[PDB]
Amino acid sequence: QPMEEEEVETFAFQAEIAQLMSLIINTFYSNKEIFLRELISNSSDALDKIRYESLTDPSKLDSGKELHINLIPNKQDRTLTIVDTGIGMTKADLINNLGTIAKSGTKAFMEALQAGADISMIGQFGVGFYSAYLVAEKVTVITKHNDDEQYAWESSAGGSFTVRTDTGEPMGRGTKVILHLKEDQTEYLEERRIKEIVKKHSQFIGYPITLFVEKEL
Ligand SMILES: O=C(c1c(O)cc(O)cc1O)n1cccc1
Repeated sequence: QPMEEEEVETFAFQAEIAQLMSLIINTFYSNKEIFLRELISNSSDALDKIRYESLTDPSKLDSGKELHINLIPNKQDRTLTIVDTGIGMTKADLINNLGTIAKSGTKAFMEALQAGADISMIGQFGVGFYSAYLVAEKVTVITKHNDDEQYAWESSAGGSFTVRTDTGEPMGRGTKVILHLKEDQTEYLEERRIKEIVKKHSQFIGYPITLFVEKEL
C-alpha cells in the first residue's frame, strides 16, 4: 500500500563526540568558514583511498573513473552540498566512523581548545567532519561504497543520529554531505563566498573542484 517503506535506526553518539558537537554547534567562533576546507579535505582523503585501490585493481572504478569534488549551493532549500566520488562508506563505516566510536582525537581536540588552540586545527585531530555544525543545524550524509547499497546518515546533534537505506537518487560511488544551514549562515550559499574560501584554503587539493549553482525552476 505505501509508496515505500524502510527501516530507520537511531544511534546514540559516543559521549565525547556528543560533547564535541555541542561545543561546536553552540559556541561562537569568528572563522566558521573553515568547515568547507575540512569537508573538502575529507573528500580528498576518500578520493585518495579509492585511487589507491584502483592502482592494483582497476575494476574498483567500474562504479566511476572520474575522481572529483562538487560543491552545490541551493538557496531555495538553504543547503550547501559537498559531493565526492571517493571510496564511500559501508553501513558499518557510517555507524563506526560517524558517531559510535570516539577516536582519541575527539577528547584531545577539546583539550587543545581548552589549552588555547584554535578551532581551525580540528582536522589535525581527525574530527574535522563535525566542523559542519559551525554552519549547519542539520547534516545529512548520503554514501555509496563499492558492492554495498546507498545509505543516508543524519543528525541535528542533540545526542543521536539516524541511518537508513537511501534510494532517492543512486550515486555511482562516493559521499554527499548535505549541510542544512543555520539561518544566519546563508553567506555560504553565495558564489563569491564559496569561490573565495576555496581559493584561500583548498588550493593544494589535487582533484577538480566544481561549483554547481542549483535553482529549482
Ligand atoms: O566517505 C568518506 C567521507 C567523505 O567522502 C567526505 C566526508 O566529509 C567524510 C567522509 O567520511 N570517507 C571514506 C573514507 C574516508 C573518508
